[PDB]
Amino acid sequence: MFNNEPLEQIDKELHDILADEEKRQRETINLIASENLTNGAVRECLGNRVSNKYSEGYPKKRYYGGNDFIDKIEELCQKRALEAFNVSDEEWGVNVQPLSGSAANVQALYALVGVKGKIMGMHLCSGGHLTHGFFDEKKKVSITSDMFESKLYKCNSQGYVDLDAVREMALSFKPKVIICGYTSYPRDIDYQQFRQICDEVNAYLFADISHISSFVACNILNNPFLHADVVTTTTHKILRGPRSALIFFNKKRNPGIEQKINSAVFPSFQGGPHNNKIAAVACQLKEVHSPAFKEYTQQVLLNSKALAKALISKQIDLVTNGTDNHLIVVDLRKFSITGSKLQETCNAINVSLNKNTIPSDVDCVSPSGVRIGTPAMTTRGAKEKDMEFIADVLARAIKITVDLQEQYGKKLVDFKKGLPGNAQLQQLKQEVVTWAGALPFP
Amino acid sequence: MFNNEPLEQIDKELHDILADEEKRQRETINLIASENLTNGAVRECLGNRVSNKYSEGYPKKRYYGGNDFIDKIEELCQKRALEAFNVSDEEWGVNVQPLSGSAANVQALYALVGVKGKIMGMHLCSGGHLTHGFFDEKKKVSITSDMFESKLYKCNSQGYVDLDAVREMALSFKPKVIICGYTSYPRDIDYQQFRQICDEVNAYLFADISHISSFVACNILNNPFLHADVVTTTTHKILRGPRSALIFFNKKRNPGIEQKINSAVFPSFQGGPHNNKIAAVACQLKEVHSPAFKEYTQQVLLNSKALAKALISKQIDLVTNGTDNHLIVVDLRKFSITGSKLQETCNAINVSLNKNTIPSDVDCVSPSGVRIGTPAMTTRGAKEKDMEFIADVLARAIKITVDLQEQYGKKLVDFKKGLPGNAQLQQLKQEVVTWAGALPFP
Ligand SMILES: Nc1nc(=O)c2c([nH]1)NC[C@@H](CNc1ccc(C(=O)N[C@@H](CCC(=O)O)C(=O)O)cc1)N2C=O
Ligand SMILES: Nc1nc(=O)c2c([nH]1)NC[C@@H](CNc1ccc(C(=O)N[C@@H](CCC(=O)O)C(=O)O)cc1)N2C=O
Ligand SMILES: Cc1ncc(COP(=O)(O)O)c(/C=N/[C@H](CO)C(=O)O)c1O
Ligand SMILES: Cc1ncc(COP(=O)(O)O)c(/C=N/[C@H](CO)C(=O)O)c1O
Repeated sequence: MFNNEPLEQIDKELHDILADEEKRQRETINLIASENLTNGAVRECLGNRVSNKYSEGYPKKRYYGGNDFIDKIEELCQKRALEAFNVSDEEWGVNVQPLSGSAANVQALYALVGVKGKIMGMHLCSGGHLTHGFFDEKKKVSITSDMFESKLYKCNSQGYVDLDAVREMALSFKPKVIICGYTSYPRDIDYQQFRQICDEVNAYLFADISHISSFVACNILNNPFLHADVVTTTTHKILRGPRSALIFFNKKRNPGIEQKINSAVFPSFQGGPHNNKIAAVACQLKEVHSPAFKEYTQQVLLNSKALAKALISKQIDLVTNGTDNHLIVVDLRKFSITGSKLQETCNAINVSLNKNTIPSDVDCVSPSGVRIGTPAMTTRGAKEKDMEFIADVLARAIKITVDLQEQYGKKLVDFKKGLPGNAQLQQLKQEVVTWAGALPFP
Repeated sequence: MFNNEPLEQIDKELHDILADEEKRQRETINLIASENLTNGAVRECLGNRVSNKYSEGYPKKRYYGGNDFIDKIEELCQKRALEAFNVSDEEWGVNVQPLSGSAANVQALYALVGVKGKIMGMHLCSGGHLTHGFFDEKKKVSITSDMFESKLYKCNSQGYVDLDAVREMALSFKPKVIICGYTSYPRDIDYQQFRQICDEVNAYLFADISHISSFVACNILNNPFLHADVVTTTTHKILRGPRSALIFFNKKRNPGIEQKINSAVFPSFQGGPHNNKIAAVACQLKEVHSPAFKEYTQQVLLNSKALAKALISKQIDLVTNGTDNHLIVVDLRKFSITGSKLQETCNAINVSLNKNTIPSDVDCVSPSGVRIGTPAMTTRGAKEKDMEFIADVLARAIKITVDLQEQYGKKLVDFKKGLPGNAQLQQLKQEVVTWAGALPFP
């Protein structure tokens, strides 16, 4: 007693918008540092009937029965997760149920500290995520600043983590968790030196490696698994999985943390897991361990270095003046434009990037930089030589943005008015569309 | 550089388990009250490339650009959501971003009362959900009892919500939200008298209709939109959608709640929305508005009724002595067996049901009932006449459970030893598999 017509027939209205979305993705130079492209195998898992199943609880400890094939999927995924990040299932455990990166962080923080518990994180403006305790003067913006008491450290004016201020604050504030690992941070992290500040005050070390997850798995960047109590990561960014999250916990360093994490996830926060997500993760985590994926990650860095170098060669400033990972933050001050404007200009051009704060910005509205990353374009097959073109396209957009601001003014409202019917943008979009539209596309 | 070979070659290990799970699903009589079976179109949406897109924020108000087609998809989804539940653009808003029912409830409750705020919900053992404020002696089990301050009202010894208890508590405890709408409750709800109680103490009325959502939409049961400030529903149970949830809010009654709810979801709690989920909901919400789906919902009630009557005809007792909805709770006392044991017995025969507490039960562990529900079997095409067979299978299972208890004792670990290689269970399983395996299967 069901309609089994294909999506096209059953709901043409929506099949259209989706088909449109697919073409936009196909014809864009996507520089969103947190985006990637899932392969057909992952998306078979996300669309699998395994999501009909309620599986509240953990494997071999389910509330309901008929969960034996589910138990095996969840177990394969915890296993593939632990080898992916090159840790022994005797020292580390992992929860594979958190529905997103933000849920994992909240859950793990609650587990470690509880309501009213004290936490430290990097400010959003300096590159921290919302779930790292973010708030401003007039609002507890993230639950992590409301159900917890949070304090936010900054980067120094060169755009680096000011470790000494981290300490000036950690001794003053005496938190139970210090978070590092970031949303928009162009450099590798000194986890060892985070591990020493933690000890000095008896706090847990929380590492959120969602942006750099692949670099950790492939031993290209510092391993936080050597110093951290808890490591979280989304599965959908540089990792190239579905939209989901992982919590890892060091049991050798804190036994009985396993129960704390497992129970904070369920039944404290979530109900039944999304089993199609877990299936999709298992699928990608296999791929993560394969040497063809270390190859991919290596290309992400090569492309990122090549892009940074090419951008500097055309006299564009980058925060910290380069990158160790997959992302660059462009400092636009010398051109007297905002990141807000360049985001709009690149939109008109089928280039996805987003505005970013820079250390000298005293506000998230109208910031003076943009964030770019290479994971998505690398997936599409772009090699180091193609970064020249992307750099070319960005500088060209920067100049047009300068031009249009001179013609229409510095007001965001006014500025945007210049964008439609601009001959140069239309010529540039077509270059973009023609190069993008023909790149390998999963 | 990506691997685009089918799931079958890329990861053959996982495809095997998944194909296994599919067969279990097809060869099972699924009486789990909260389960359903999605059609192929819903699952095309879940596996669509639209989940590559980061969309933090709301429609017309995104942080990133390139979000025009995602904006369209979300707006479509809100619209169908307001349509399906027969509410107006101007009286009701909806947020379609929550990832699951448990997230929607936590998010909505926080929006209404904030940290340390007061809530009243139905105790889990009486049929309320974890996120309705659940705790016990030893632990604040759900975040909804630790983030907030909660009190739990019970059903009477007859299995009905004790409105007198509800009013008496609401007056002594002075809460700001009273939740109704339940996880395991076989009767319709008197929202009118909940609305009345909420007024006497200046409290919000919160209705979680996840189990009955289709009855509310189709005008089969009492309409909570007439009285409630907030209605939540999961999209994946009787509604037959993907795993996700909806928060409805009555603006016309609480101006300024649209903002309080919308910002609770993002950026208080969630990050980027899962766009494949939103698309799938859209796809299913269209279907919900069709009168063919009203037909399906009606079959769900008819079957439920017929199953209740058939069970009674074989001298099986039901809590409240019947059902108004899609679900029955069996009271097993007259047979001196637990629901825990019957669950085990039914697992052996490819019948999914779950143990349930009855009013006389003094704890979640080793309860005296089982909950059965009809939406999944209805999806597969079973009619009123087939309920006789289901009822006969359960009666036969109840009897075998009595025998095995007599042969092996009352300890659950002992009991299970009876199950494998029992001539009767193997005969019964084969009857189940023969009849189930051949029913329509989306
Ligand atoms: N480094 C970084 N961290 C993040 O968490 C993050 C990024 N970047 N990039 C996009 C951004 C979007 N998130 C947000 C969310 C809220 C505010 C904020 O300042 N909150 C105000 C809104 C300002 C206003 O409109 O008045 C608020 O009161 O909610 C800023 C960015 N985001 C990923 O999520
Ligand atoms: N009415 C109802 N509400 C629900 O939320 C619900 C059902 N039924 N049926 C299945 C059940 C599974 N949920 C749970 C979760 C936790 C406990 C519980 O008592 N938690 C203790 C365990 C202590 C013990 O076992 O002695 C804990 O400390 O975690 C019970 C049922 N579930 C859907 O979620
Ligand atoms: C370190 C970290 N933790 C958690 C999340 C949030 O994970 P969810 O989106 O909830 O799965 C992110 C993502 N951040 C922004 C997207 O807002 C991005 O990079 O663009 C993150 O960078
Ligand atoms: C009234 C209500 N609200 C929320 C949820 C939680 O929905 P999530 O699992 O978080 O999408 C449920 C579901 N409950 C159990 C399974 O958890 C079930 O019935 O079997 C529910 O009945």
